Amino acid sequence: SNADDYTAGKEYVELSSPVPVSQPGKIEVVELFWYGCPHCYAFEPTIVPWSEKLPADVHFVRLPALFGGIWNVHGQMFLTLESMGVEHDVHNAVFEAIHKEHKKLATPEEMADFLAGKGVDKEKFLSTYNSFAIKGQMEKAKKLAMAYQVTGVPTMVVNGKYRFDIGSAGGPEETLKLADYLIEKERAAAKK
Repeated sequence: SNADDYTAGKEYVELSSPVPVSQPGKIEVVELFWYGCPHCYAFEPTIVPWSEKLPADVHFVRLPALFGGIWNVHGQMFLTLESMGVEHDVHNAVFEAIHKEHKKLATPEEMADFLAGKGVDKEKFLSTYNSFAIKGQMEKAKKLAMAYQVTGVPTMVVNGKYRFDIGSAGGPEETLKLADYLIEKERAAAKK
């Protein structure tokens, strides 16, 4: 796709105060999501393989949407699992537990007992979940979402500058095409 396909402010929004990227020198791509959001679950098998194919000049990051209440609890679980280094199938187990099994996963005790049956070490989970370090990460993730001015999920942000989502892009594949377009826009601008 190209500029002809989009209207700035519609399919994507440009931030007036670009947010510094996590990895200088690479084009950042962030997905913000909540485990409990049905469209986040539906988007997972679309965004994940795409992210695996990203080139060396792109740096892909995921953040929990810490939008309050159970979103924060689930987000803390996400940060915990990421820190532990789990494989992606564990994330699918969490999604499935919430969306298909209707499990609440509302406390670390419940999470650890559930995840223990999904190949996640309970003691490492509880230690990580309850760590001072994870509190720091949570505060940073809250501040980032505020800086990105995110209102919903799943949301994409390219290079700390352009925010878009599935609705704004017009569908799951459209979201990836828009991401590719904005990534290329940033890539080209840096080559001038």
